Order: sequence, then C-alpha cells, then structure tokens
Amino acid sequence: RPDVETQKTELGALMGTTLQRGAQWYLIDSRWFKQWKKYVGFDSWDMYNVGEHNLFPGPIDNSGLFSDPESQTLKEHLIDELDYVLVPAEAWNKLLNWYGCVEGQQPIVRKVVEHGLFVKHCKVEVYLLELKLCENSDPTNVLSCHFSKADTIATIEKEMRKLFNIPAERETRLWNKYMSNTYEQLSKLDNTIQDAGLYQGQVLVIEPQNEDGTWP
Amino acid sequence: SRERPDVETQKTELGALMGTTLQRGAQWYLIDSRWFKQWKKYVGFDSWDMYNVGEHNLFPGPIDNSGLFSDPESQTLKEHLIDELDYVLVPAEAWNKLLNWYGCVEGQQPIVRKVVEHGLFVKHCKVEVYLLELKLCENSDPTNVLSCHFSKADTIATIEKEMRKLFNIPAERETRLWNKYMSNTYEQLSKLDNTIQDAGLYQGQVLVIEPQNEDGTWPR
Repeated sequence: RPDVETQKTELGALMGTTLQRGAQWYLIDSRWFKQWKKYVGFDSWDMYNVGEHNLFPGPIDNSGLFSDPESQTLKEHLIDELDYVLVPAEAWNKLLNWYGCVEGQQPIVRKVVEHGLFVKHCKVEVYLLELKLCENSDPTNVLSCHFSKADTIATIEKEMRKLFNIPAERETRLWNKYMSNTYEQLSKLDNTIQDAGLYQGQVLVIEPQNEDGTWP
Repeated sequence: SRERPDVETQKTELGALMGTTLQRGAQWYLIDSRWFKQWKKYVGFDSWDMYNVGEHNLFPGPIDNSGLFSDPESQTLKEHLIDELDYVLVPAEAWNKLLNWYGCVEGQQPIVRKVVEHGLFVKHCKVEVYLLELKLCENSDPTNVLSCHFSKADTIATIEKEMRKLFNIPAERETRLWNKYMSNTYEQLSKLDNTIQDAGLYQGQVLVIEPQNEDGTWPR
C-alpha cells in the first residue's frame, strides 16, 4: 500500500470513469469510503497533504450493507451515494490490494445495464429479480434464480431448459402462477422482465409438450 | 382551447426529445410512471399495437401526479420514490408538450427539479429529486431555528452566506460554523470549500452559526 498522496493520485485518475453497458462496478459502504477519503485527504489538493492519520480505515468493511453477517444478503432499500458508493473495477482492485477486506466478505459486484421509461441511461443494477423456477411434472423441485430487469422472458425459458433438462427441440409453455391456483401464460418471449411485471419470489412453471403431442 | 395532435405525431415529437442529456442547471419534470406508461401504450411509443394504439379506451387523460405526494394539500413529494419505478423524469420541452396536450388534474403544480453534479467518488449529473433539509440557528437564539433546503452540491460557504442573510450578520464580521450530530461535542465546519455531500451532513441535522462579538471576544 503506497502512501496517501499516491493513493489519492491513483484513484483520482479514475474519477472520470463512465458507465458502460456490461461493465462491472463494486459497492463499498460509504462509512468505510468516507473514512478513507478523510484519511488520504482526498477532497483537498493543497501543497501539503491533509489526510488524518488516525482515520486509517483498515480492511474494506461492507458489513453495514448486509442484512445478515452469515449470508451477506444485501439490505433492501439502499440508496446510492448515501449508503454506498460505486467504484469501477480498477479502483476496487487498488483499494482491495491496499487494504484487504474483512474475512468472509465477498466482493459486491454488479453490472451496468441500460434502462429507462423515456430517455435511456445506464445504471448499475444493484437489485436483481429473484424468481422461483420449477417444472410442471415435479412442482416440488423449486429452484431460486436471479435475473436482470433487462433480461427477456426468453432468457428465463432458456435457463429453465438448462436446469430441468428440457430438450431444446421440445415445445414449452411458460406459466406465471400469480395466485393459489390461478395462472397466466407468458407468451411474449420478446420483452423484458419488467415489461412482464414479475414480482420478487414469483413462481414460474415451465410445461413441456408431452412426447406424444398432447399437453399436460 | 386544447391542442392535441394525433398519436403518431405525439410519438414522434416526444421521440425527437429522447436524445436529451443531463446538463448542470437544466430543469426536469417528474411524471407518475403509471400515467406515462399509459401514454406510451396509447401512442404506441415502444411498439405498434393494431388493436389498442390510438383507441379511446387507452386515452390516459390529464396528467395526474397525486400518487407521488405524501400530502395532498401541500403537494410534498413522498420520500423514497425510485426513479424509473415510481416516476419518470422528462426534459422541459417534453413536459411542455404533454401538459399542453393533456392538461393536468386541477390544482396540481409541476414537479420540477434541477440537474446537479454530485457523487462520493465519480461525479455524475443527476436530477436532484430530494434537497437536503437543514435546521439553522444563531448562537444567541438556539430557540429560533429556521429550516432551509440545500442542494447536495451546495458548499458549506453557501450555507454560511445564507445564515448570514437570515440572521443579519455584517460581511466584515467573522463567524464560526458549528456541527453537532450524534457527537458529544461540537465540530467546527472549517472547510467552506467542500460540498454538503463531502462534509457528510445529514437530513434535518442542526447547525449553528456563532458571530464574533464586536469587541473581539467569542460568545462560546
């Protein structure tokens, strides 16, 4: 880990990284990151470095972002710039090389996706859609799976063929079980998961065409 | 009194505004996404629909933002609204067209916000939907606290400029600005240079300005 002046410079060179679709960004609790800035005097370019030595932040600690310490599920309702900051891969690597991280904490990496109801703009997708997937012929075998809001219904079917070994030449119908025994067919495989209005923990069942031609 | 062109023209005029970038100082408007997604379906903005586009039963009616207020009367914006989920932001030209075309529910004012540069690391232009509220007070009258709203991009110096105004403090009079938030002790806000976001001030936080006495002593 080089001295604070050098850490300010190397990370300052990354100040202007733009969001590009598909790029990976990392979350850092802003408690840790704000302390780091005070330590290196990041928000101040004077002849003499202004960092505060006793604010040495130690290992990167994201435990504040976690609902559970064991599982490191992200808390819900975190606000960018308030609860955490987003750093490009290059900056994350520098900070991690320099400080290490709290034992057990996996890096919080997320991808840039393009979205918008009107104007399109990029953002880092911090919360993915969690779905429960199962196969018509064995409704008890249920798998949790996470999808991007920008992924399509096609993405989902494809994933389900993979998880349940449904031949790609076979015919399928995808059903949203949105109530006890009430189902809607997902047939517009072209559109995004948002366009479909699926909720977190939503149950989807895929139904393969029987080998004879019939339909369960 | 109402000019509204056909849906294809509506689609094209708004489509032409989609290349608008966020620029510091620009004014953008919030529209409840429920209204806006219905307008998109009505005009076939995303895809053509042979059975629904232009049809009267898709007409979205007057722009209605009431689902965005926490207070009907005062039209205060709910907190924790999510961009692209609860509302969409549109450029001023687009807002003008939509309001002209459709009007709005009687009594509703436009929800207008400005683009600022901010960020804890990378600085981004973003529409600032929530200003930061701050309680301000003189050292000599801690019972008199005014509430003010500041941009996250505003500087400590901007707050001092404003506190001097409110409490009538002469330019040549020196001041100290004090910040005590969950602390046990007053910290002095000394770097007038940095932004409210840099300084990490919190919503509804109190801060106090202490003017130097004329004789040179300090009140604390």
